[PDB]
Amino acid sequence: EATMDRSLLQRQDLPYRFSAVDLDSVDGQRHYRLWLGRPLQAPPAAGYPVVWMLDGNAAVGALDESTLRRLADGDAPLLVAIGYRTPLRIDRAGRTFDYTPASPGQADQRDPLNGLPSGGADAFLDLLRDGMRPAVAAQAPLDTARQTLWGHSYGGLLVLHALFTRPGEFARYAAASPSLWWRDGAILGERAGLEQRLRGKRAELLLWRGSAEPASPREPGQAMARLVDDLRRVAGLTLDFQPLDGLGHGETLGASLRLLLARPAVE
Ligand SMILES: C#CCNC(=O)[C@H](CNC(=O)[C@H](CNC(=O)CNC(=O)c1cccc(O)c1O)NC(=O)c1cccc(O)c1O)NC(=O)c1cccc(O)c1O
Ligand SMILES: [Fe+3]
Repeated sequence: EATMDRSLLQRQDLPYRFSAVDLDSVDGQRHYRLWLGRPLQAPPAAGYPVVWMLDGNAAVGALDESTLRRLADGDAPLLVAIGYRTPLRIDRAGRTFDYTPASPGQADQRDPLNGLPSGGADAFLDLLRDGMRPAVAAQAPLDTARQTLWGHSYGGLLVLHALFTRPGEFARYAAASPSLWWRDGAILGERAGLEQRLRGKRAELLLWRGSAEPASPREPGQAMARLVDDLRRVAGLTLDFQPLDGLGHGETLGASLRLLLARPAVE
């Protein structure tokens, strides 16, 4: 419903400069703009570490000047906000499709919330690998062993799908207020076999949830607590759950992103 925040983009007085890289989905239906924030600092020998953010029209709006100045500590990351070509802060249709996994059973697969087409998670993650990273790498040197993937809500659902089904693409996975309720907890089933799929890899998972969030949009915290308890047991996986006192669902997006970017950079 609301406009995105372009102010940051056209600014010049910070230690980051932002440029756009455009791509379409393979099926031609969805239209992306990746906003690349490049440190003024020269790349490390092995390339910049990279932080990929879903809901990027929104994520750019949540990159504050204070955070951006501190990120320039001599090992600054490349920031890649994966947005949609639209004025809006949020792209309902695109994001609903791109960030939800397929539910094998269903023919026309439709979001149980807003009824839009869903189930494009794997196509999206494939496009990240096969089209986005190629384009981003051409603009700046990347350290592909030091990559972070962040998302909020359905974006967090996506992030969990990536870790659970295709672990090791990213070093750090960061899921804020992941929509665990989706399809009566369907994402929770995808976690079966994770330890086996993680063999020979090490990965970090950061989770957030706000104290004021309901269990779904229509027993708060139970699902998350059980997921955390389970994942704590997984060899190779470092888990950090951070509850956010005083926040509801919408507000955890910005909070998680600011807190993520304040963390130590990935090894
Ligand atoms: C328009 C649009 C698409 N974007 C959003 O809805 C985002 C991010 N939300 C999500 O990605 C999903 C998916 N949301 C949508 O696709 C659009 N929302 C709705 O259709 C909706 C329907 C019934 C009740 C709701 O609260 C809804 O948001 N929401 C949830 O998982 C959710 C979880 C706990 C509590 C909630 O209120 C949640 O919304 N939500 C917000 O920014 C938000 C802001 C203030 C208050 C809110 O409740 C918000 O959801
Ligand atoms: Fe909501």
